[PDB]
Amino acid sequence: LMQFTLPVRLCKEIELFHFDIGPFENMWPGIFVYMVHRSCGTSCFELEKLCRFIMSVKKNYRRVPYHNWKHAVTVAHCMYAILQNNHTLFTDLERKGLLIACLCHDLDHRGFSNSYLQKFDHPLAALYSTSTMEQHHFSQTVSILQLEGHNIFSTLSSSEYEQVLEIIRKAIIATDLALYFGNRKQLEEMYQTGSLNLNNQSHRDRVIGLMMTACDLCSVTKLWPVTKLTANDIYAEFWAEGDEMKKLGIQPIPMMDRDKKDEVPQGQLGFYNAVAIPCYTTLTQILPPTEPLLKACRDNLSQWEKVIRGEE
Ligand SMILES: Cn1cc(C(=O)Nc2cccc(-c3cn4ccccc4n3)c2)c(Nc2cncnc2)n1
Ligand SMILES: [Cl-]
Ligand SMILES: [Cl-]
Ligand SMILES: [Cl-]
Ligand SMILES: [Mg+2]
Ligand SMILES: [Zn+2]
Repeated sequence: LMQFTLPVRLCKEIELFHFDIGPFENMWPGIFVYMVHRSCGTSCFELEKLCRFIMSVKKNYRRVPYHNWKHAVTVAHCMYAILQNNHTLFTDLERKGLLIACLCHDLDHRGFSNSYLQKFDHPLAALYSTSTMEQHHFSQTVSILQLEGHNIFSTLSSSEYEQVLEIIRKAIIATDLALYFGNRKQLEEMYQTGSLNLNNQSHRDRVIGLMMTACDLCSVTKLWPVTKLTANDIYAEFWAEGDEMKKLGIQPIPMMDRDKKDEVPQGQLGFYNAVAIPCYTTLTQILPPTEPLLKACRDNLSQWEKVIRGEE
């Protein structure tokens, strides 16, 4: 067999949750295949179909500051670290489906929120009334799978193919942050009443949802230097959308106004307290080995406070 291998430093550090995939774009496909081979197995996919699929997915990500091919692979690596540390809890189909779900989860992102597409009156908002971009991302995933020689699931039966596509669809739709607030609340009550049951499919669906949120936001779980630089990338997108909202004659929300630039540290504080810490807290309750994500999130929250007090 031709096994995929990484340089020594990458081979060791890829197992850490806070791993950064680096600036060499041409290594990212090899990094993804390595993760698939180790978390799924070397017989999950035909290597030639998987490589053709990877390159079609890369080509349908756009050159935007944050919602780009690097984000896709970074999110898949977070999912890799969760699966390797909880390797008894997931099925064959779930392992196959979830790494692909993560690679495809922001396909053809234009750097604009669902709100902007609705205010602009974009055709996609007419086609998909809720979770607009997320239904588009999944539609792009299915288009790519249906290209000649791109069916990486061609050995599965009809019923198995239908199950894995249904895992991918739910996982991608769950990356809509508007849905996360209700999903984490339900998982929080379910956990505290002792009713959460990982054999209940509708409960698995909620846990995979939260895992997809945790993977999608994993830029706040990196070492401070990575997290700080990545914050510049998301704001570059937010501020461009704010400019576009002003052009429609609409006042943008504060996180999208480039004039409120000096309030970024306080904005981050609110984001960590309202969104990220609760996300990684509930996830650590359900999947205790995902502790290092919560720990690294708390450390970054402390760094932003040190910024606000004018020490950083
Ligand atoms: C997907 N995603 C969303 C956020 C995020 O920060 N959202 C957010 C949420 C709530 C409030 C504010 C907020 C209010 N404000 C008021 C004035 C100025 C600024 C400001 N920001 C921002 C994010 N960040 C991030 C950070 N570091 C690395 N990767 C990603 N990634
Ligand atoms: Cl390169
Ligand atoms: Cl482009
Ligand atoms: Cl085929
Ligand atoms: Mg998205
Ligand atoms: Zn994303």
